[PDB]
Amino acid sequence: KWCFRVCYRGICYRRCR
Repeated sequence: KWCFRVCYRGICYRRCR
């Protein structure tokens, strides 16, 4: 896929890339 708005541990990645 491409867009993946998810967080990891203590970082939230809103970017689609």
